[PDB]
Amino acid sequence: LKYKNLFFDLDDTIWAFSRNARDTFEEVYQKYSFDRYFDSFDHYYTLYQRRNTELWLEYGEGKVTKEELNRQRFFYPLQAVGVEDEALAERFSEDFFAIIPTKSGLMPHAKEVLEYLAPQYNLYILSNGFRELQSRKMRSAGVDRYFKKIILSEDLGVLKPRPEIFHFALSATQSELRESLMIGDSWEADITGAHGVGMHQAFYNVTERTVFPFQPTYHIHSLKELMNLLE
Ligand SMILES: [Cl-]
Ligand SMILES: [Cl-]
Ligand SMILES: [Mg+2]
Repeated sequence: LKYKNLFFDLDDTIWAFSRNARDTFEEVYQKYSFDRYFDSFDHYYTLYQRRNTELWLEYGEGKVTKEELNRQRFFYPLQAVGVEDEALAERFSEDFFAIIPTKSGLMPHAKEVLEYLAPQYNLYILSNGFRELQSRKMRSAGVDRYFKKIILSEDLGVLKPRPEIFHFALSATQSELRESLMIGDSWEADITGAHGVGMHQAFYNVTERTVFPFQPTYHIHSLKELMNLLE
């Protein structure tokens, strides 16, 4: 086999982050009777997402700390509707973090695909997500067992797509570059990052992307395609 090491992103590649996070935010929204402050959950969540997206970029650029990232992203939607209650935002975030890692939703066919690949490849996670969440998410969903090691941006202090985290992931796992494949849903973090260091990439397209500044090594629309690609 050409590849010996498969590096998977976690969120929206293996774990159903968008689905699981929407469910969790809605549960916490309802718990705190947020219809008092917003027209609907979607009024809340669209505001939350707009700022959260901006914030994760600032974080990757070293413009906010993880702590400031978290403080701002749960407070932003409340202050956007005139609620200046920072303590309420903090209680909300505590409940979000208590619940999110308990969710078990995976991307389609993930368990089957991982069970198929595990005997034949070293399987790794390469993720920017929080150490106190990532392995818990994986256990809850029953997929932690497939992965030999989890490599986090927090291990190094550098987020995808910066090159350092990819070179670190290779060394940390005794992996040769030419024997490694990055599999992920983020064009900007996973595919651009891996391409940047000369590592092959399989772009898992769940955003209906049609425009490519460069072509990924492989372009798949289902994790099932991995079983065919890497048979
Ligand atoms: Cl990530
Ligand atoms: Cl597990
Ligand atoms: Mg992802």
